[PDB]
Amino acid sequence: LGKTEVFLNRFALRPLNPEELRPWRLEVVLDPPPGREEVYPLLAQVARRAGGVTVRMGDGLASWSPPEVLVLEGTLARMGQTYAYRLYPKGRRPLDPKDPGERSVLSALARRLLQERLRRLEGVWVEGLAVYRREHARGPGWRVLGGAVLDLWVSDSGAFLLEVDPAYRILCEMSLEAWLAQGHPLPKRVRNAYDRRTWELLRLGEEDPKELPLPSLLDYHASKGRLQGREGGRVAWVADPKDPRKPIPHLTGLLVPVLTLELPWEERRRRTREIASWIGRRLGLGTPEAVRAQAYRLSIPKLMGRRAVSKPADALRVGFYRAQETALALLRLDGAQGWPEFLRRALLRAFGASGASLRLHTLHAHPSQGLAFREALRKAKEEGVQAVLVLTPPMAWEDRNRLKALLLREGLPSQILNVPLREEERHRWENALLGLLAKAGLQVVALSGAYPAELAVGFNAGGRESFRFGGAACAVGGDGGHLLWTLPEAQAGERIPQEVVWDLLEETLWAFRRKAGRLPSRVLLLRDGRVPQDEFALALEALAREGIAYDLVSVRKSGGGRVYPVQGRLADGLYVPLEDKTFLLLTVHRGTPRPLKLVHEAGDTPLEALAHQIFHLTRLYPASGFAFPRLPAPLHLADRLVKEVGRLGIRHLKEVDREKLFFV
DNA sequence: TGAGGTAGTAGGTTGT
RNA sequence: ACAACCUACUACCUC
Ligand SMILES: [Mg+2]
Ligand SMILES: [Mg+2]
Repeated sequence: LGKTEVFLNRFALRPLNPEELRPWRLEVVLDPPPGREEVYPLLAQVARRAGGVTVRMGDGLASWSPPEVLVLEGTLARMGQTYAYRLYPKGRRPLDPKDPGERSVLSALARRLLQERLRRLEGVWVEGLAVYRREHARGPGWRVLGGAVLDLWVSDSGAFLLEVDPAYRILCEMSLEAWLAQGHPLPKRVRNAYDRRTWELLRLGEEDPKELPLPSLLDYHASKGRLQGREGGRVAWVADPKDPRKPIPHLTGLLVPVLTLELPWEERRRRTREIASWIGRRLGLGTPEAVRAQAYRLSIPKLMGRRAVSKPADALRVGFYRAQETALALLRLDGAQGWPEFLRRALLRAFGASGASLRLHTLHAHPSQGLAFREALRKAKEEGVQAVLVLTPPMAWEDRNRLKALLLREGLPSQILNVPLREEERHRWENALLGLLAKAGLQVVALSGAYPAELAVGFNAGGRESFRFGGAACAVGGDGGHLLWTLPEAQAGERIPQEVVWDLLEETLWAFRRKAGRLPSRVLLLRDGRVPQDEFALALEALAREGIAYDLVSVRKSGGGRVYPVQGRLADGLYVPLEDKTFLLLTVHRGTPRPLKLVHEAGDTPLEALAHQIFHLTRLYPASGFAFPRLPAPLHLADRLVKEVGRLGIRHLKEVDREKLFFV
């Protein structure tokens, strides 16, 4: 559809000068010849110690300052060791904004120059490359500030670029004893005053600090120098952030509270244009010209119930895109008896429209019966039950998870619906109903349209603490197809192992080969952030050998900055090319919208096309009912799948149908 | 546990 | 330590 012009929260500034396009170069020289694994955290530390504006350039420094006015000789204490540096001038070296390699450096210096010129300005705050200008609260002990977070790089032409985005700080000005005595509840986070390590403040200790055995609190922390200039308070039984179970005593005097809980797009645009003007001139960088880019309102998707719909909730009266014969059991954990009538009517209305038939069972049993309860589950499944609705008061995480896993071990997904529930809460129970139905394995909605790819799979990592899970969900059938998940696999990090990516992918290829009678002509591959170097290498090879076409795309929930209209309102579905191989996509519009940032990593489909499918896949998600997810359904699904599997383990899923969206 | 979202604390992996 | 992404909490708003 239409073109448009939009404002990016970037601003063009002055060209770099003849001296800036040619930094001085320096050769570092450390005493304890550097460790092989420490040279980066440390070389970056020397660039800072050098003074002036100077960054790391390979294994030396690039400086925008003549060596004569740098601290070329110093010492350095990192992780306990004391290294002694010495900087040697190695003349100067021109850099080419054209060459993105040398441009990497010019933007490194740019960030320094930015933060170093923010440092010398009175009446503000500089927590990193961010500035806090107009204070926001007088407060009573605690001060919350206004301001903005900034960034500053170079460009192809060789000009500075200044990204700007409004922000806030929540700072404390007292002690864990002083602030808590000032009349406020106990904090969740609490950082040491003599260090930067943090703890999960659990409780207070009804024990004497002096006579308390330390596997003595009074004697141990005082014999470190902490007792000076301060007065340790009472025992504060804290617990590690890594090991959440084991407590460790500590003094409420040596602790500071890490306070936390305690803008509109019209306004945000404003505040951004202001902060940019000021900074532009107090910086000697010129008048801030608001960069503009061409946008494109993408063609709205055709959501299909049985008849077309605007929201998945509508399928509840129009009928489902593909309903089958389905049995749903009810489990109540409160005292009550049967299905609330309005819930019965509602399901029946929706199932009538769709055609096929509905059986409504009841589970007369309670988890408290132990194995008996499972046996009741086994019979429900036996009578064709597919999912269960659980009416109950709010469960606690631990009991919630136990229940969910319990039912899944008998292949019953389940939807929880909290029980103080009045019929006029239509939004709640309709969403619960949608959840119930997707968990049962129905396709509640689909898309009408032709797309480049007939198979779209999303890959996420991680729902766990120590290790994580790599998983994939997919929409199969280009048609605007039907949805399914695959068994996740545990992994050490964020990187999904190459063999796993392929294997998960092949499960979706096979799902396709079972629905249509062929291989897909082309798959769209979504990844949930950075694509770790070469992660899809093996997978993409295989797709070739098999004759399947593909497109890979990093989809990033952050980094896309902001997008404002030159005039009018922001529409749903703005596609905004940028540096080739990357574009923003503004898929939804609380306050100010955060656009996805997408990087076409591999494959030869045009950006607009990828941007078309992705935006549309945004509306495929069946469990949201009255609002769409910012993310394509395949990645939203995978995100959920990876979280549920981390909440409650992989062991339970062996007998659950990949077509039943149990994690929604 | 109805589901979306922005936005403020914290901390983790990949990468040079 | 820095970038790039990711994640957890909580608060707030919405149909
Ligand atoms: Mg992720
Ligand atoms: Mg759900």
